[PDB]
Amino acid sequence: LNPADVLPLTAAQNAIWIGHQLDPASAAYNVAAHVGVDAALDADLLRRAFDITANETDCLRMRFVETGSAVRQTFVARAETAFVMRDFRAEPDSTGAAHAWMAADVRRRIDLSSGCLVHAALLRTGTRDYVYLRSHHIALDGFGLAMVLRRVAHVYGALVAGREPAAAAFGAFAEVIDADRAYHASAACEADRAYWRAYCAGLDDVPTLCAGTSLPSEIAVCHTAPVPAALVERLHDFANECGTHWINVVVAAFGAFVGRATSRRDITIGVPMMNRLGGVAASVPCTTANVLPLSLDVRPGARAEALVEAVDTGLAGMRRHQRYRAEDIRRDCHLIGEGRRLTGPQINVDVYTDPIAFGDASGIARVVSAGPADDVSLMIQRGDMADALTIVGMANPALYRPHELARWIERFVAFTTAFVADPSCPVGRLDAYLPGDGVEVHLPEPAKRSLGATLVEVFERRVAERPHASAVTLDHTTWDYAELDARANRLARHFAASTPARGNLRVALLLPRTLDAIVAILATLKFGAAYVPIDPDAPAERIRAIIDDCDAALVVTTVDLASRIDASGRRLVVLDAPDTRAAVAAASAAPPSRDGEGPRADDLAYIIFTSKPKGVKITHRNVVRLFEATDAWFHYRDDDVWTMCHAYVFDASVWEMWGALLHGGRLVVVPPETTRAPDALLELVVREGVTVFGQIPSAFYRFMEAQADHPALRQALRLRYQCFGGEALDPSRLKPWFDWHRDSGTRLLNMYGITETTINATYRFIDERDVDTGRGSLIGEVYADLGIVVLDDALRPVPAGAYGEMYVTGAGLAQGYLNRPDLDAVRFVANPYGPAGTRMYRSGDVARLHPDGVLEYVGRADQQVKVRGYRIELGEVEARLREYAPVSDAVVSVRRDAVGDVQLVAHVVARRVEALRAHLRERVPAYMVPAAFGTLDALPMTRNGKVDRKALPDISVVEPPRDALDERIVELWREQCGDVAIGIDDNFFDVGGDSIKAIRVARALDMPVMALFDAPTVRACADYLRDALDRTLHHFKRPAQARVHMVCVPFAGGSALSYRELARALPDGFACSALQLPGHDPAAPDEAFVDLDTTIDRAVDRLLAEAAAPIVVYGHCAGNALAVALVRRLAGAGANVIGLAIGGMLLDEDADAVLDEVGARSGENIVDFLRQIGGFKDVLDAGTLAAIARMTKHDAMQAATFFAAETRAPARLDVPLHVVIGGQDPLTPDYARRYLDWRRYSDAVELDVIPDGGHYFVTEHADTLAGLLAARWLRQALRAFLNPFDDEDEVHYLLANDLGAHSLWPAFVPLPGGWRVVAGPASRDACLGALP
Ligand SMILES: *P(=O)(O)OCC(C)(C)[C@@H](O)C(=O)NCCC(=O)NCCS
Ligand SMILES: N[C@H](C(=O)O)[C@H](O)Cc1ccc([N+](=O)[O-])cc1
Ligand SMILES: [Cl-]
Repeated sequence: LNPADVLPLTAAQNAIWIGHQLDPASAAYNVAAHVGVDAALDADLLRRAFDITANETDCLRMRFVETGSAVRQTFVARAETAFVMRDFRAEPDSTGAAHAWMAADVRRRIDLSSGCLVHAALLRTGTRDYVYLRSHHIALDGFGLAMVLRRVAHVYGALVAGREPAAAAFGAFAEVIDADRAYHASAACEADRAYWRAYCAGLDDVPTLCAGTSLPSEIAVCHTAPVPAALVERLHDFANECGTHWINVVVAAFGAFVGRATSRRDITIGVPMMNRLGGVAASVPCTTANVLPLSLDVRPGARAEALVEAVDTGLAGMRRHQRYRAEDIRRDCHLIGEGRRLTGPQINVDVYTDPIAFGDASGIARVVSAGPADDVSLMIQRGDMADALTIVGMANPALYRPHELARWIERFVAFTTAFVADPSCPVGRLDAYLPGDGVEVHLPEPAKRSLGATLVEVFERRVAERPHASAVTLDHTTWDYAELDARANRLARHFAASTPARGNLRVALLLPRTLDAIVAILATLKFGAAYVPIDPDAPAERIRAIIDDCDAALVVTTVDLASRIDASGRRLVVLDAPDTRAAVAAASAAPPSRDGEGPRADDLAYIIFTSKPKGVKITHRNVVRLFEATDAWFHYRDDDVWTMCHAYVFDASVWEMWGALLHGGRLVVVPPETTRAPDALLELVVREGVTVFGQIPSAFYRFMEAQADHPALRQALRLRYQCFGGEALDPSRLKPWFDWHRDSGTRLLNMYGITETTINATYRFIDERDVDTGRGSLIGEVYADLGIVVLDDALRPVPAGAYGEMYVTGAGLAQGYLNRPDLDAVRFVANPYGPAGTRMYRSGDVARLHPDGVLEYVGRADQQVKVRGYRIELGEVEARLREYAPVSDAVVSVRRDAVGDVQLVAHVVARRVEALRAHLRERVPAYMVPAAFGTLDALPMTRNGKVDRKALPDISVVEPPRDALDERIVELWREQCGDVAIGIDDNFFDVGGDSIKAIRVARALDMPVMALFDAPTVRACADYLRDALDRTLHHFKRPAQARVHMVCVPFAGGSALSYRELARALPDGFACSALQLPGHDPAAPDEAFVDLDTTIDRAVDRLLAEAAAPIVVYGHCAGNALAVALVRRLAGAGANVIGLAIGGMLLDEDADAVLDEVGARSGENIVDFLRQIGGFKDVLDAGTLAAIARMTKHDAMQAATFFAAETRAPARLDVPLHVVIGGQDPLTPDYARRYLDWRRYSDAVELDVIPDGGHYFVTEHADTLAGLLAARWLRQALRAFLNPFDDEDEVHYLLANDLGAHSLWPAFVPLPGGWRVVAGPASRDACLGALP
């Protein structure tokens, strides 16, 4: 008893239907294709064919209607055909007009209840006639269109010759529906289901070539690249070597290309599967297509032939299970929701290879739009000639500009060409990016300055010169250099009495911070030895272990601290012991150098330990090198006075020590008691007249808090420099500092370093400009004799603006780790960029390389965490919390929730909890918002002065509603989801929310449904309603980091939407709005035009409140009238208008005459002329063209009277004017001299030109325009860093240079110049097992 006349939708239909309702203004789900042929086709018989065939089908006889409260489809008495002929043979570019038409036609939405699914055409050009068909994706997919087109072709061919056409092979779509119902009740569905549930079990944050959230709801922007024959020939060769189709090689390359561009191992490619073979759908035009994940593991170590084989099998498994809807995979895996997705970029394995023959001439079937564009999609396509291939890029026009798309295709073709060169080559040797995309790196150059060889040579140099200059100060006591030198020389003779050992030795120091410790360092260095600091408060196990690890010849301590040392047999020197005190005083004060004994430059100086603990071996050369290479920018003065605020176990102390004593300055030992009390520190620094001052950023924040409460002192300062240490800066917190010392002359010096590169590797001067721009933590540029490269997980350089790990090549590299060669081998590694046997150092710190050459420090990758769905650096979040005014500093930790995965927790310190959340949700995404906070006096200081995250107090369901609005919504979600306790902040799709249930809600709330997908929390739902609620002014983007707000006035006949293509070609430095004149929406034409002064008046009111920045008004064609009238009426309103931009207009000599000319023409005449210069080319129906003609004359009459009224001596409005004319515009002739006629409105006018642009350049050339407008008036996501040197599963070489260093190296990377293989391919543990 099943009927024939009203049928349910298939599972494929039901999904297109939903997508069609999500943006009711969108044509995105239409489909279209054409067939070019060289022949003259009969127009009347061709529509007979379309109309015959359309009735031979079923899906094209359908109209759709809602019921069941689902959606049903009903047949129609007759198949409507919409057929048009258009002859472009009279335009100069006929072929480009035809493609222009087709691109416009496919952008007209279809009313599924209309019942009109067939819009066809015959488009005649000089070479080819194009047979064109569009429809809606619900009734046809790509392969269906081609079926219908082959049938039209057959019917046509018969009709010309008066033959009877052969019977249709088309089956009935009603038994496709039974089959679909059958399958979803079968076992195969529950098999296929669990195949994908497993296959996709891991998928999280699928990669894309651009970071994007919102679901694609718009037609693609295309680019078409021919493939060179040489490459086509090589794919078939490369394919036969691997035993597969050539099309699989291309999938493999494209998959490898995504991985190599994102530097990510987990790649998921969407593949449309035809899903027709094997069943009844083969013969029936319909939509069965399914876009499914292809997961590849793109290892930098993987050979090309291997990935091609992964594709071969992955697709094989896809084709087995392909009947299971990908939309249901996505619902099952909870990948529908906030920015979540199943498939990434797409490519097709189904190419239309069969020429379709209309009469005596064949053509190729080419597809204009198959669906909404998600990230990037490639479509393989053939040519009219045999063995010819072409790529068609298709992208989401919201995320990708047309030149950005062309670039990826250009990059890709070159990558493919390299990919098929050697099947045995690993992809990790291949670069996705082209040379133009890279940034020049600083190559190490020698430093032309010289001080000396060792530290003692250069220090002794300074005692000769100025022996009575002051050296060190502790509390009230001060010593000149000569006394300091003598005291050290005396203690260094005592060392030589107290051990027989000689050579480069190691002397452990357990000491308080006092002058004994300064003397003991110098003594150690004078004696030919290296100092090994230990903190007197260290745990006794660590003292024990350091001493044994360095095999101390001597241990130098005090009477009180000697009790912290075992009786192990080590020799001690106790400085404050009265007998030892005297034994040294009686010693000769002559230098050991006077006897010919001292360190060499390559001998060690100190060994500092990091966190088991690892010791770092530094040389005299390393340290003096630092200062030799920094004199250029830093300019060391002998009258500087430095500050030692940092423990001697931390290499800051080496910097702030030898900064004075190499150069002639006086060092101030700051007791640790006063360093942790920021007020007295400020007392002490001014009192003692300090110049150079080091601090760790978290400490400096506590320091300004003291500068606040004591203005007496802060204006008494005299600092040549203010320096920043081994954390990252958050310049946002520096606002109050420039409010004080902007004119003091004190610079701000930021220095990135790490203990393995000799204290510091980079410098930036922080000025008043870059505090509030917020470009991130900026570490500046590399020291002269160092170098830094930023590399991907394959050890290749990353392009401009991309994450990577920093590798420090240079001469500040430590000799290595103490007794850990295995660390020397995986940390200090062979250097491909540089001289033969040199080596590079893994920082493990993440960085971006910006195109100008500055480095942005992003964070240490060890500590990068992952919350639900997202990887986040804790340092970007700790910054977001310092923006909130009372927040001074903060720290974020992590903990494991209940019986759950992960959550964030923050500890903030005040200056002078729920208000923080509010400010935060307006700032950051919901995923960054810590779970719960805590109030703390200060932050746990670490032994070396950093934030101790291991001591933080541990501070251990979902949040309820707020106002009556919220609960009003919550019960509505239960209506759909049921009685499941939901939280205000919960996600709708995780709590049982269905894809359809979300339309029912956003209906009930009268809100766009895309809003809810992109943000499925009832908080965002409420906040959308109350915080938002006849719109005179249309906003495109109002970003937060916006300097300039561009308000745009449309041309004649245009709406505000004509600036959209500009608004998203404009950098995010700009905010862009357009004012919508009434009656100018061709969709709602039935309101009434208004005059100038009214529009201008109602546009200041909304615009004084809604302006996001200083305004720059843009005008085009007749909009320039309303533009100048705007800047003028703003200027008087007490508004921030800084300028005006004038497109496509020159002032007219006789304004009285244009006004008499315009009033004498019909709008229908004005528009027909604008259409011949290339306007309104996308308007294909007479009804809306009529509407536009009416607007056109209004806008023209209004502009003409305006410029007629105010004459040749206007009211001078006095701003700068940016005049932009297109060089092909017939309405701006003789522009070279005539632009100057705009001087009438102000003194400063400058011209820009777009030579190949015409009058409508604001649309066609928009990219070029934003380039101009930004010149004058003015990202991917965070990935996982998998370092190949740490990759257990790969194979490794162990290398050697001639001078005895060893390095681990991955097999897949080519060998560096000066390095030799000591151990054949093996595992990581094996290779490290082979070092002697
Ligand atoms: P809901 O879970 O159904 O999500 C809405 C959706 C728009 C994401 C979903 O309906 C969908 O993916 N529709 C697209 C259908 C489609 O594009 N078919 C073409 C396959 S070749
Ligand atoms: N190597 C250390 C680390 O590994 O974190 C720091 O980066 C070094 C440092 C340099 C300069 C200053 N300072 O204050 O001038 C403090 C700290
Ligand atoms: Cl290791």
